[PDB]
Amino acid sequence: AVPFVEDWDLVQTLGEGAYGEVQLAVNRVTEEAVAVKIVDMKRAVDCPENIKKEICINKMLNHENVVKFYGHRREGNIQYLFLEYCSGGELFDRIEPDIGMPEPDAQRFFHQLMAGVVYLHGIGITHRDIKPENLLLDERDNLKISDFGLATVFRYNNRERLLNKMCGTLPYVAPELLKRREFHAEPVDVWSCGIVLTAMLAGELPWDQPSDSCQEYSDWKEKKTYLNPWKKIDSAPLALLHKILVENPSARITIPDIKKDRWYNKPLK
Ligand SMILES: Cc1cc2n[nH]c(=O)n2c2cc(-c3ccc[nH]3)ccc12
Repeated sequence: AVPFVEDWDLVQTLGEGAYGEVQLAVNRVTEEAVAVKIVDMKRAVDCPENIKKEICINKMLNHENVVKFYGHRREGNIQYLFLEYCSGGELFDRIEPDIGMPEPDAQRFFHQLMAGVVYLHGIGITHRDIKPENLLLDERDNLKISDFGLATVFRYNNRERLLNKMCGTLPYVAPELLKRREFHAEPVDVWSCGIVLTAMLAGELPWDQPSDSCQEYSDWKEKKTYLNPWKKIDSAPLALLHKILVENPSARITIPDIKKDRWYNKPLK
């Protein structure tokens, strides 16, 4: 940090990651911008192992819809991760509250989200916290999946394992996390992508959590798409959401079948 901070301006805070605060750093000579995630390992006894794992997963990644990882180093009890600066900001800030964004924009972002998730799943990694705060944008509005603090390996070579950790952000979590002791990784990420699509199209999360005790979730199970947020969503993308937000993960649409969906393939304005 010492010589680094002589040559690089830590201009401002960008946000909070799973494991630490992220700063914009700009080199005074070249004006290169990088995002620096600063992780205080004293915040938990397991933080050193947890951040080591985030680093390890980052080293596996190379895809146009995933935030680039440049490197890392430790200074005392602080770990520094050096990440792509995504100058388009968070997808969250393209969503007008209670309105969403135009359907063509939501469709394009959703295609890019699928590309990134397909990539991750192909290498056996699940993100586990997909939400608009963790979907950044570059200078050409290309989506970049961000923050692998909660990510884990669900397939070792061609051998899947079940997961059991209740992690993620509650309004985005799939119902099987509240019902099953162990579950498949991929349908959990598919579900959160559906909640992201809902938010992009209507500017509103549909429920606190996907429990039968949550009235808004019961309303969706009972096909009450005449209520918000659903009544704001056109029938074509709503038909896709009906296939994604399926309670039984075994019956839930898979990404290869999302690719065949009418709305997914629909030419928009
Ligand atoms: C939390 C976070 C992590 C991150 N890693 N790389 C990045 O650019 N960011 C971020 C960038 C922004 C941003 C706001 C405006 C332009 N950009 C915000 C948060 C992050």
